[PDB]
Amino acid sequence: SIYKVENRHDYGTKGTKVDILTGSGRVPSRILDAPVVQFKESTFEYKDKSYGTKHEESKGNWNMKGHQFISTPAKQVNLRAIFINNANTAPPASMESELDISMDKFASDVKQLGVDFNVSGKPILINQFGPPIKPTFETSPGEISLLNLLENIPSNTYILYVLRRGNDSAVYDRLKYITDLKFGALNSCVVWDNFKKNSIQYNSNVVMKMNLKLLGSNHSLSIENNKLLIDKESNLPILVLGSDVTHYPEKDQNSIASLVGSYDDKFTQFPGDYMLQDGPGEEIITNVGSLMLNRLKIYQKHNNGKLPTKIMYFRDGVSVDQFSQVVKIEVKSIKESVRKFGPQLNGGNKYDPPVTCIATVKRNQVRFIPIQENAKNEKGEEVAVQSMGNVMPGTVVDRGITSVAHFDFFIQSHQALKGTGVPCHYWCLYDENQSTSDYLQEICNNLCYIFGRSTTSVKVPAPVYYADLLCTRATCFFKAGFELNMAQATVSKNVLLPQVNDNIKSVMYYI
RNA sequence: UAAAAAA
Repeated sequence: SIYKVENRHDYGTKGTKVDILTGSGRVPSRILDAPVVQFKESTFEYKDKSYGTKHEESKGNWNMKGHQFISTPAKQVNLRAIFINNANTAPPASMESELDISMDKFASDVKQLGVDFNVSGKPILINQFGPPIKPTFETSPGEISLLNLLENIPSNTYILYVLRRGNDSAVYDRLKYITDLKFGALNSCVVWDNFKKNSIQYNSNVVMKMNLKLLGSNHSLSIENNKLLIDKESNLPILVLGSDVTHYPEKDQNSIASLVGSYDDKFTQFPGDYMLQDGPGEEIITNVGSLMLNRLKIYQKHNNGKLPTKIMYFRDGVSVDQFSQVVKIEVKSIKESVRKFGPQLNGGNKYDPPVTCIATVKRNQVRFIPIQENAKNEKGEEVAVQSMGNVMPGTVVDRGITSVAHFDFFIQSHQALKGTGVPCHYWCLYDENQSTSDYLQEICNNLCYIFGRSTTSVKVPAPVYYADLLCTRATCFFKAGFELNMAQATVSKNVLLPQVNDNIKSVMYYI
């Protein structure tokens, strides 16, 4: 009666009813409505129409043309290009002016979205940048030059690394290791053969990430939709968390866990922390609660000294047979850690916020095949229930192929732009918040529409995607230092996986 | 490492 895996409360009821085909036969589905997507001065709400004019392909699939980001830097930001020549030849003689041209087109392209960059600083060429060579290691000459550049970097400066060659993880890992972890300097990478095309769409996507790193907001959900994630009794936004674990960043190495968290009622920013797990292939985040301290601190700064009164914990990267341990270990770790941290932050008062835990499995064998083009929606209209040859986003299935006793459901929240879409499999593993299937399914689906670097609803709620990306970035850090850490060996966690510079601990540097 | 999607 404490820390047991939740049993099913109910089934969902909302949305357009239509049967779909799966590998285990025909099954009833419901299609949930999209939330209202919010831009600076306009919204996008998908509204049902009949199949036949491709209206349906716009659900969960918009673009920024004619729109502006909700929140951008109030002051012009300096944008410094650093060309990382990760080849053994000099770049072509045309590159210098081609890069100037691309930087100028970039700045004017993204001004239209509300981001004002100054790109007058001449681009800087760095040769011979790479991992330390050849135990003893000599720092690459490029890293020496870049290290000197970073210590001298003017303030209010965003770095654009322009990579001569893509698909170079050793160079990319080290760039992030130096720039994120050592210096905490804001930066994005761009593959030159892409950037040089001067595409407004490419530039618009690139700056989505920059704007987030600059603490901006691109799109969000409407105020009406965000009420779903606000505790009515306290009028305080729910603290939404995402965690992931990744395994074997190098062979036989300890796993890496991450925990990201929201901090206001817009859910546009998810800073996070990572840590090295205790052993290899370790799926349970034993000390996840230790990562809660910064989630609470950041939340508190944005809510006038208040701690959250509800916590929503999305857990990714987990096997079905580990669910019991997720609750008995990780949920317990969250409640016990905040029991300790809360009083340190709220002036010494008891702190025991109710937790809901939801586990996601996004790679599974289930596929949903549409049977009809139209079905009757809740207004009585005949309306598209498939898009791009796939079931409508977000088709929910919580009957037939799901557990009766356990609290699970599928949602296919995204457009299948290619291939056959894969639905996300969700489990509510723990819930102290009296959550119904309709409430949880709406939240899960809604949270797919605020992944801040895409103009689409993604296949898994944004906290999960964010946590996955932070684990991947933490793996970059582990890998960039691993060769040296092996040569001079066990090695402590903080040496294998040092914590990122305090400058960016509250920044979505991983996006 | 533009981005979602798919593998």
